[PDB]
Amino acid sequence: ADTIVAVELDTYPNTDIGDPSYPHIGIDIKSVRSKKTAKWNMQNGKVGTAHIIYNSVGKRLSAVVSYPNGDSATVSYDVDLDNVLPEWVRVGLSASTGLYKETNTILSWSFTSKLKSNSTHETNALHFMFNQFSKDQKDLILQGDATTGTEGNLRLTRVSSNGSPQGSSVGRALFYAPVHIWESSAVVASFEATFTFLIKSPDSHPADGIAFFISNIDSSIPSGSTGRLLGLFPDAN
Amino acid sequence: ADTIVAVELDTYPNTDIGDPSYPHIGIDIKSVRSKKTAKWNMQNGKVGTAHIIYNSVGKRLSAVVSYPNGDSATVSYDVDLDNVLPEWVRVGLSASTGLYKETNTILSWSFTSKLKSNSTHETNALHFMFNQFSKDQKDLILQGDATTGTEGNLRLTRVSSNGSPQGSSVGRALFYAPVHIWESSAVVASFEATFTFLIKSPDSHPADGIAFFISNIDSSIPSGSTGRLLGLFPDAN
Amino acid sequence: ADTIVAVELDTYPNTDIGDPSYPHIGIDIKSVRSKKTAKWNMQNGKVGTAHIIYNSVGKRLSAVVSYPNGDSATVSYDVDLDNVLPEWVRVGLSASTGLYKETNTILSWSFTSKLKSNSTHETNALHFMFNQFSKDQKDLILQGDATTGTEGNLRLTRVSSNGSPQGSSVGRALFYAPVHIWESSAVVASFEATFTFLIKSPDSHPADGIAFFISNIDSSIPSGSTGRLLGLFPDAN
Amino acid sequence: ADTIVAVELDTYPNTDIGDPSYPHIGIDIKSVRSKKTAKWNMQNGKVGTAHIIYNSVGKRLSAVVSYPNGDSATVSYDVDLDNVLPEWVRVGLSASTGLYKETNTILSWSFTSKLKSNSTHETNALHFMFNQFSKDQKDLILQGDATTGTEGNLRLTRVSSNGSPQGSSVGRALFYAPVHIWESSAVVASFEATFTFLIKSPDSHPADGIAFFISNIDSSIPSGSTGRLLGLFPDAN
Ligand SMILES: [Ca+2]
Ligand SMILES: [Ca+2]
Ligand SMILES: [Ca+2]
Ligand SMILES: [Ca+2]
Ligand SMILES: [Cl-]
Ligand SMILES: [Cl-]
Ligand SMILES: [Cl-]
Ligand SMILES: [Cl-]
Ligand SMILES: [Cl-]
Ligand SMILES: [Cl-]
Ligand SMILES: [Cl-]
Ligand SMILES: [Cl-]
Ligand SMILES: [Mn+2]
Ligand SMILES: [Mn+2]
Ligand SMILES: [Mn+2]
Ligand SMILES: [Mn+2]
Repeated sequence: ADTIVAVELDTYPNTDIGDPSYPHIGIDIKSVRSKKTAKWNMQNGKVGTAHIIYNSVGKRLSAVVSYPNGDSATVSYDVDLDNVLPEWVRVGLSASTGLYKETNTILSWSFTSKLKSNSTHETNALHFMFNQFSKDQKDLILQGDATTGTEGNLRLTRVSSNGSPQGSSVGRALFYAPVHIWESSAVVASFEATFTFLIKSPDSHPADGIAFFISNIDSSIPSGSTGRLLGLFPDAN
Repeated sequence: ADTIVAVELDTYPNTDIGDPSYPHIGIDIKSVRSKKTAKWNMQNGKVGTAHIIYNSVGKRLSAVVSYPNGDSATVSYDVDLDNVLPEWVRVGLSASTGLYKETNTILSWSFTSKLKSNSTHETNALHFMFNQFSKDQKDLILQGDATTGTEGNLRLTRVSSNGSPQGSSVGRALFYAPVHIWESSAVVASFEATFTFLIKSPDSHPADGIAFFISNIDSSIPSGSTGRLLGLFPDAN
Repeated sequence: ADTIVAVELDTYPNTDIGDPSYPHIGIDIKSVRSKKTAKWNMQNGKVGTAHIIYNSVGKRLSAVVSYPNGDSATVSYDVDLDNVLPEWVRVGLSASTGLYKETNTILSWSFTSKLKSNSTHETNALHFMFNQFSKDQKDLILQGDATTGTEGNLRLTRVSSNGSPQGSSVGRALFYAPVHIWESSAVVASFEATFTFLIKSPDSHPADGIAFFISNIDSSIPSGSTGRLLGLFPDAN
Repeated sequence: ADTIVAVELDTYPNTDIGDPSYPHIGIDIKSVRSKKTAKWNMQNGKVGTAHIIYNSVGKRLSAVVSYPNGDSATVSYDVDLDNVLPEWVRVGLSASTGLYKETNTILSWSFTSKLKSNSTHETNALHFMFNQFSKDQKDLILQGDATTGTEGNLRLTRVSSNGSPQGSSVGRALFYAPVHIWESSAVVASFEATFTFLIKSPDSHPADGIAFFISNIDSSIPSGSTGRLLGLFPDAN
């Protein structure tokens, strides 16, 4: 039903729905079966940064994930998003835990979108930055198990009062205002997103991952989308 | 009911509710009776620019209105907005026509708000810019007679198919996302707004003006607020 | 001697040094013989906009040139600039006239460069914007025939007191501060440049073009670089 | 000789040249004898943040200094800088140690200046941000004892190989490009600066302080300006 473009930080290989056989970062165009992936060493308990970049000129969606020691994974995919997404969208973050589990903690999130016309100067633009999340975060739409705490963090999936990640959890956070991410007459339609995160588990394996996504304005968690579907897709096709 | 902080571009003197006896720009703190005003030469049919600036350090709300020939009016008012506004707000533009009339055309509007904590780097932030308005402007909430056209403009009050401003009109446009404009622990809470406008009339006098405003999230046009109340206040007190 | 990376707006085909046989936009990596070109309809006497975009993740230098009626040309080239440029650079604009001539007028120019480390937040950054040039432009280094006028424009090549472009002219403008455009540990090193321009001629054909370029800090106009070498290269190899 | 506007973080009271009898933050208009001060609790060994704000509309130079525990000092001064400074300037940071000493370590520094004309959109602008300083910092001019290290910091005054601050030291760092901080036709000329710092001493008292300053482009350390003159002024008048 929904239309999804996503960058996934996938901690758990589900090798029978196309995942490679290692943790990986991927670009998802209307399917959980990534159009392109790269091997990712998730560092348990450390704070990672993800950077996502697209412009309508180069037409290349790119995504790098790094940790402070310097190890990083990158994935790029050539795609014209004018042909995938509706003109108006909501942008958001998603995360899942299923049979295996992890914290899906967001410490900060920023986004910029710009439409530059022909036309001579300038420009429609939207920019937000969160370095601290609050308990009543009025410019965020929280779906499912997602919560904003008193500790300044966004917590996408269930965590218990002792700091333990729960299994079978799904949560999303979407920015409140719709975003105008393309316009047929824009000479440049570009966007960038950045988020920092803390994934930790005392579990045999961490699962399932975190994703930045762009969707139709009325997007909601699809029925049965915990575990490997990352709160983004109603099936694995 | 609503809480209003506003900068008004007041084209029409209503001298029995406190207006000075000339067109004027003013700072409105919870009353249409400006806390401070300056004389303003509105230039019929020309494109003006208004710039509005506040920070929580200097605690001074300032506002300059200029035209291309260089003539400008400025007004400043010392005020601590932490003590006036709720923490979460919506920001918007308002305009009125009553017995006399004018176009209240907005050609562009931009806003930035930032919260900088102690704490060491950075920062919550919100920035939007509109240089072109569209027919279905999904990130704006249009109240009353306000319309976005096919001509890339925001039209706050009624205009007829021949380009004639109608009397007794009220319209507002508010940005879709709530804004976090103060937080007790922010070392700096600042905001800036800019808009461009075209006020024109073949009328004996233009009325009633345009305002940039900040309000509670659930703000709506008060009953009977056309003419001199500028779509902001339910009375003249 | 110098190291050059450039986007050229080439108005004049020199078909024996590799130009295609039409006006074209191109990406120049250490040679006037573009690595990649696209056909460009230069609109005599109209104000064009050029947008140039690169990031170290997608590793794709892209460049679109448009006019208000909407016609635009785009060119993209995959290149890792970490392997071409020195770490510290100056950025600038260049233009030429030779046997044929044109105005090479710049009406505005903006640039942003960012280095984002691993590392967790943020960032080294440089941003400038010129919408008005002044007679004594202290943050620009003017080379050759380039002048800043009283009319708010940057004029790269010779124009006479009657507004006529002179032949055999070369001029460049470089931003005063060196720019740190890559750093081996930056997870993201990106840059964007935008300029607007007015190319006009009553000449049998316009020549020779305008270029945005990045060079070593001590870059200067190479000996004999008028006409087809665009003030960038000491030869045509 | 030089023209100085400064915000000083003054750790050491020199009560016979006008200092109050406590550590203080102050606004300096062409004199070390501050036009306005506020009491400042310098927290030995902690990372402080200073924020400096001015606009040509409100005409109020403001400055807050904070630490992570939340304690902050603020000082504001009404002044029209169009009447104090030359149009073109350099911006910088200064620090001193004399008979008593301290580290004057800068961990980050950012600056934005904007000129908005009448005129309708936009704008000349300059923005830099340093979160990491490098050993060969080509966009900074280092004066006196100031050094940039391998540890990513700017070190304004002498420190010895064991990490001990030396007495009688003076150092400054100025951004490489001149800045156009006012223009008589700008409807808005505004600026903001932010820096973070680490002042530490095992000394009977810390001295002498750190300052952000704006000066003529050709500004240099005045003869005999260590200790209480903070590297800014040739005398105490
Ligand atoms: Ca998976
Ligand atoms: Ca009135
Ligand atoms: Ca050529
Ligand atoms: Ca002192
Ligand atoms: Cl599975
Ligand atoms: Cl399925
Ligand atoms: Cl009345
Ligand atoms: Cl009333
Ligand atoms: Cl030739
Ligand atoms: Cl040659
Ligand atoms: Cl003394
Ligand atoms: Cl003295
Ligand atoms: Mn996957
Ligand atoms: Mn009034
Ligand atoms: Mn060519
Ligand atoms: Mn002092």
